[PDB]
Amino acid sequence: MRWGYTSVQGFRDEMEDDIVIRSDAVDSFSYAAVFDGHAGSSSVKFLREELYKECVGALQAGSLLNGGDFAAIKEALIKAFESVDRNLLKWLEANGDEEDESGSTATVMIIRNDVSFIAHIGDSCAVLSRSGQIEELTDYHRPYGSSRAAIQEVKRVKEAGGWIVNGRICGDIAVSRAFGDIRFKTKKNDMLKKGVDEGRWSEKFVSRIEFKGDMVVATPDIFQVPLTSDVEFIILASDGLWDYMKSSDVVSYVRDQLRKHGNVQLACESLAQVALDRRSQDNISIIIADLGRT
Amino acid sequence: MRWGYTSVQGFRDEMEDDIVIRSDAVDSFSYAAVFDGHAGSSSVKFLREELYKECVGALQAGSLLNGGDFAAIKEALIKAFESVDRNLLKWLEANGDEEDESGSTATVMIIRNDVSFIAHIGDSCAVLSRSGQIEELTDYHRPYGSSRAAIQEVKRVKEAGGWIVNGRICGDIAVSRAFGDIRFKTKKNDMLKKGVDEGRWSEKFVSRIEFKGDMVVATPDIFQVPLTSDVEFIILASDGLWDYMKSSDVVSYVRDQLRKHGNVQLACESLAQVALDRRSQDNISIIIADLGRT
Ligand SMILES: [Mn+2]
Ligand SMILES: [Mn+2]
Ligand SMILES: [Mn+2]
Ligand SMILES: [Mn+2]
Repeated sequence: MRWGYTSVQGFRDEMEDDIVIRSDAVDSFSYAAVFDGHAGSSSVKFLREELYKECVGALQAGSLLNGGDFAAIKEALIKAFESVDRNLLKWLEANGDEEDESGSTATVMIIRNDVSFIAHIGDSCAVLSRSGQIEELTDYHRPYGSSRAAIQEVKRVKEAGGWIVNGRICGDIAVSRAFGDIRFKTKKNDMLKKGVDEGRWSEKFVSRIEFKGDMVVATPDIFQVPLTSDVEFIILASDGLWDYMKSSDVVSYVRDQLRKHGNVQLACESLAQVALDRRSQDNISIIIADLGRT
Repeated sequence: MRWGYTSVQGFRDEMEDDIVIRSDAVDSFSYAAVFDGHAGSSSVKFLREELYKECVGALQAGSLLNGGDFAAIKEALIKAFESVDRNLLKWLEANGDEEDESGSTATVMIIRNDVSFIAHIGDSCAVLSRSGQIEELTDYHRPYGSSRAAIQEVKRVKEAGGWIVNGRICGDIAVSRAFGDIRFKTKKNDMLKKGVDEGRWSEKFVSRIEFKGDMVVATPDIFQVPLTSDVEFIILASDGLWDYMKSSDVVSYVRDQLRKHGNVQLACESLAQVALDRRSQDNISIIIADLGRT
């Protein structure tokens, strides 16, 4: 397979997306990741190296990619995400500037040759084309909406003692899973107190709050995707694409580009420009795995 | 570019070679290494991630992040090797210890876009083909031979107070640069005492020895090679290949393989078989970078 990738600032005043594509030829695997940072870049910077190291370390301990055990691979990937977040929060606490209020979502794909695994938190999305037809692979982690996934996130956020207004946890964050975001995790009580001093809430209001767990978590959903001959390409992208283009349209567009010139990098660059043409207001990051089939 | 690799035990009763190939598509960077361990695998095991981590770190530190002059890259690679060795020596002592007399040679290729760097200690070898002709990229670090490099190694080993018998420092080690080998570095006076206790040499003989520096060092030679279109492929391999096949024959063989079927992995596998056919008695490891020219 071949990679196409692009990651551009677009119309935003800062670039907080990043992409990683790394391969181990000896162990026949690749790692691709889209990170969509928010409220600064410190979390993305941390992830850009730390997350690969931890995921690969976890998969190599016991040769998990080789022995075909999904449950074991899922366990390892979740543990890796959670470990990285714990270390990120420590880093944020020790290098804090507070607010360093940064965080990042993450959509990761590991491929080893016939199978791929997706590990996902947040609001980027991964999809594939199977015999011309789109299949969406990930679910958004949003504290609103009508999907089963949405209902479950709202349930979790509320059980943690959080509240939601206008689709935002504590009227603040509109994604319910992410790396970083320490004020919704280990520093949530300080958050409340800061809110009182700032005039967001009343002392009376915050005195009534009881937290039982983190409102935002870094625990990923893991998906197994066998790379059967009918799987033509896979796209990982940030919401700078998906918020501005229907996913079926994205897949059809990439299909057409590849038919036109067979060049996945060119296809990827063209797609990003189409997002901008459709007035995308966000950073845009896109990774396409062209599997050289159809 | 495409990678071919093979790493086989051959007729040895243990496998002490290893290979690493890691690529980063977004930064157009890759790292490839051949390690030939001796007297155990502990040094190779350490180097497998530790040398990579240190080299990648170094080449992204400070200004190097934007390229850098050759002198600065050379200094960074040398310091990285030397740092890794210091940490390896500490390690060998703190873990599992004695007699851990392990060590390892290392030949590393880093590709940063259109330029390659070779960083080398020991007696693996790297070569390239330019328009069908061989160019050797590395010198053997052996305390024997007639080459200029050989003369230099012998001179350094003697200045440090070492002596050489039958191609071997203190009748023991047959390479003059390597990772690990603590008994030729920080524990050399203890080596002498040990030799006395074990009957290897007299107390009188050792009393006259005065060490001024390490006999074996981890300081690499660094070479820069522009990756122009006439550079067809680059081969890194352990001496299990080179001791049994002329280097010009290796290059011709690989050229003929690629011309015939265009498959670098098959070329690599076939080459290793030729080494076995030529009565190689050692572990054999080979990495071929096929740069994809006509
Ligand atoms: Mn963002
Ligand atoms: Mn975004
Ligand atoms: Mn060996
Ligand atoms: Mn050898």
